[PDB]
Amino acid sequence: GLPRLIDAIEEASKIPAKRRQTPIKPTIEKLTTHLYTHGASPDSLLRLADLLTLRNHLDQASLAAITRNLYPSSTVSDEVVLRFIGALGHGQLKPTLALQALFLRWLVMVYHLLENPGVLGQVYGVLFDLLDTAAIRPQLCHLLALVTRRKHVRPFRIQAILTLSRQTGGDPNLTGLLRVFKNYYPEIIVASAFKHPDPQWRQHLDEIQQRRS
Repeated sequence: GLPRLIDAIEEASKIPAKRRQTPIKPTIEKLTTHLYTHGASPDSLLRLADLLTLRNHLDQASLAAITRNLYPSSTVSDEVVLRFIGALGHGQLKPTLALQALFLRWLVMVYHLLENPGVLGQVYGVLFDLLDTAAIRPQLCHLLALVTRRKHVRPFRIQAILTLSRQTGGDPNLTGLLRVFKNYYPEIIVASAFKHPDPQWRQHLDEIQQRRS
């Protein structure tokens, strides 16, 4: 069922709502209801990540609703992860900062379902260089705290985040990430604890994941 729903949304997303022959709203609600009930398979997650990150004519409310119901029924592939990472930052190809925040939050919430979580370590710089962008900083810090390994904690990165903390006047999410850096190099001098951003989402994701056994 799901592939036909995505088919319809993807074709409607190429057309301004003014010019569509039928409104897309009922198919959005069918998709989001199906996502909530069954989650999405790895192939469907790629298709969904495409309409979430490409520039198209879907409205922001529908895009947020899909993201909030983007429950993986199985695992999350490297291609999906890299689609969301490629959508981060400033650019004519890129989605709103508000959506980027939800993508980053989602990445934290499905971290244990990534097929190769180490792939985030290979794009560490993309994530780290965006810490200036205050609109996504809390979600960046949380994701970076999960991804940071010793090899990422290079002196230039230690200083940039010390400089950013000073210049912003202190920021508890930057302080949290600095404490992760501190775990590796305790000579760094340094209040956010990065708990799960949505325990309800976790419980419902777990219920969907329960069916795999």
